[PDB]
Amino acid sequence: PPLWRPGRVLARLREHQPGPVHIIDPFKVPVTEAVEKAAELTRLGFAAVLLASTDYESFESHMEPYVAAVKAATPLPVVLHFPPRPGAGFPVVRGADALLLPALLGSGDDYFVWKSFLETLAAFPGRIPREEWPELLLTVALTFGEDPRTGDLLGTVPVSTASTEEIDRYLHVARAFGFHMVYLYSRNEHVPPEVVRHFRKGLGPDQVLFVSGNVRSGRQVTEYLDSGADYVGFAGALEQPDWRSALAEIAG
Amino acid sequence: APPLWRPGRVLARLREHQPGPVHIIDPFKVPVTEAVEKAAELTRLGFAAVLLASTDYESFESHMEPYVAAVKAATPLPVVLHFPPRPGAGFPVVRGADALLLPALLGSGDDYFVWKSFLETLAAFPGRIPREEWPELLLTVALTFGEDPRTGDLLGTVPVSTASTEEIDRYLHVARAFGFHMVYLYSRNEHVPPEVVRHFRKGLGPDQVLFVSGNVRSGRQVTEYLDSGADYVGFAGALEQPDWRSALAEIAG
Ligand SMILES: CC(C)=CCC/C(C)=C/CC/C(C)=C\CO[C@H](COP(=O)(O)O)C(=O)O
Ligand SMILES: CC(C)=CCC/C(C)=C/CC/C(C)=C\CO[C@H](COP(=O)(O)O)C(=O)O
Ligand SMILES: [Mg+2]
Ligand SMILES: [Mg+2]
Repeated sequence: PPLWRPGRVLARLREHQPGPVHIIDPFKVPVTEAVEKAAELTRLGFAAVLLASTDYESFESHMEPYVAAVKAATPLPVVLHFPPRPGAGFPVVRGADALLLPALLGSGDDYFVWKSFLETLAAFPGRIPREEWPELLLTVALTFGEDPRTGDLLGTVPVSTASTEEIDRYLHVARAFGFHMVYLYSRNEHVPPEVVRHFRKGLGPDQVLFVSGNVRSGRQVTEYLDSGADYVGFAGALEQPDWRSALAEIAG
Repeated sequence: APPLWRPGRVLARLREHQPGPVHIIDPFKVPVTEAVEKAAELTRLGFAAVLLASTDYESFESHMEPYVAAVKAATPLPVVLHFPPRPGAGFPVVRGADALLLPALLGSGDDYFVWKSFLETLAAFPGRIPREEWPELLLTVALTFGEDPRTGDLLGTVPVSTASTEEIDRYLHVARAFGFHMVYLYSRNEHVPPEVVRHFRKGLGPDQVLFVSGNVRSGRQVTEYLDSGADYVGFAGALEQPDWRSALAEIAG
């Protein structure tokens, strides 16, 4: 089992062509809706299906069968992305293909910078057989713009874009530490395309670059891909009744 | 649950104890009877801990379990293990040790030695040892100074450049932001510069413990490093000779 070493999911993400990736928030989207959506993501040619949320409760009982339902609807890898909690580490269920592990390098709390990784691995393998564990995508996770919700929960401070001083320290770490991916997110604003370009230029060729937050149009997805993003994530745009139209436009 | 990666009794002792020299016993070179004699003297000198460390090791578990037990029966000081990790295994460990010092080699060109060894070690935990009996882990930034192809070939390290403070300032930002417990400045063939020790002491938080070692063979050197801000000054080789009692008295007196 690869665990923290590169595996099948990371290989797929590295080799697939860049594009949009829909993120289903499993604690807001009913499982029947997730299944309907998952069937469409496959036809569009997305690289993976992310299940992600800032908030979660009764994770294992909700997510094991949620992941199973989604996996019965799409052959794409199902990747989980959730924040860790002291005393538990990151949440995990059998059946997920991978867990995206965010090292929040901009956080003022060392547990969220990386000690959560130590707690998670200490607890491994736990209740899930070693051979059945998801792979781990080690990721540098950075936040942009005013965001007191993530700041209060995880201790993050928005990355300064007044100069490249802070981001260059994060690129040195991403490279020296051999992170698999970088995830640039903005809860309330937009990650600047020029920051995406700076990261693409500074990262190694096998490091995968995700950008998400308030992406709601195909124009935005194109602009981020043109700026160097490997994957452009979007959740909220499809959390409405007319999601099929929205999905077509964003993926068009 | 064992503290493991969280601060525990050993880190508290290192943070609160008076700064001073710390003798490092290489257990794969020093006979256990001699280690036991040495441990008794270290206790009399009031050192903060006894470190057992080596770059080289084989048959770790069968050798170290009884070695650690012998040393523990001879001193009440915490016994801390410090050895490099090996891919496929992570860091070596035996029951009975009070703590393992875990070096994150931030200057290595190999990400396994920069930090993934930590992930492998914790993934393997608890393994063959009962959770409640596991040693505490001291998360440490480990940096190397001076020409050192042995560590370079083994662990991927590149000597820290001191022609500017750019490289060490980057390590200090990591040490602080990642909440490392300790920083270990080592020179296999030269001497860590006292001015680098001062830069690290001024740049670290008050609870971060600063160790310096490598080629310390005199009390004058220990004093200079302590004056520069080191919390502990390690020395192994100076006592690897017959007249070690005189050498110890000069380094500690
Ligand atoms: C802070 C961080 C990067 C990681 C820590 C773990 C953490 C909080 C994981 C949850 C996923 C996340 C970063 C944001 C939630 O929604 C956005 C889609 O935004 P939109 O609805 O605007 O499309 C997404 O899933 O990307
Ligand atoms: C490179 C590094 C810092 C950590 C990786 C793990 C690693 C190689 C651990 C072994 C311990 C070590 C750093 C050096 C060996 O001897 C000196 C004392 O030298 P002296 O005989 O000159 O007194 C010591 O133990 O400190
Ligand atoms: Mg949510
Ligand atoms: Mg474990």
